[PDB]
Amino acid sequence: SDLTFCEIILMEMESHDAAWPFLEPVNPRLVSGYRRIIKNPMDFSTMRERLLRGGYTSSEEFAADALLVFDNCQTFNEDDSEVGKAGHIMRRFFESRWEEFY
Ligand SMILES: O=S(=O)(N[C@H]1CCNC1)c1cccc2cnccc12
Repeated sequence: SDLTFCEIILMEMESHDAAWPFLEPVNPRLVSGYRRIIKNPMDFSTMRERLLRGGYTSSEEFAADALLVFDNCQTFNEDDSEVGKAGHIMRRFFESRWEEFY
């Protein structure tokens, strides 16, 4: 039942308007300084790979990766950058949906 909501909310974040910065890993060959500043990158496809393969034990583990996406987003991107402003839309969305199941 737990991982059924994670399926719903990852589906909902994967198809969200604001999801475009987070759908695929950051390419550090293209984003100068990313490799150095972000110790543990995370993106929605890696969570999808991990969920489909079954690599989540609970909803907490799933939610940690989701929050690491947005924690990384705020570390690397200015709150008013385009990725930044998208990041806040996604984080608020995730925070909300998560709380209206738990
Ligand atoms: O959205 S990006 O344009 N690239 C996306 C598309 C390809 N994989 C990631 C981008 C550019 C610069 C910094 C970023 C930091 N976090 C996420 C995305 C960032």
